[PDB]
Amino acid sequence: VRDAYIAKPHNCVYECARNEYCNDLCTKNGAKSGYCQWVGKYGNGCWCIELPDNVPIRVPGKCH
Repeated sequence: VRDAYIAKPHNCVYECARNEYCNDLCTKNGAKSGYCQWVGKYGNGCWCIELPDNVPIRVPGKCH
């Protein structure tokens, strides 16, 4: 498992303003929990704790 921003195609974060939305989306994908986290290089995205290894995460690069 890993703590990271969960990703949607192609290498994009799930935009957010509310922590509960991210907790819902993260735990629905098998993570322990999650919250909304600002990142300059990406803005606000959902950050998941204990996300399963097989779930795609944001890595450096361009969202497209």
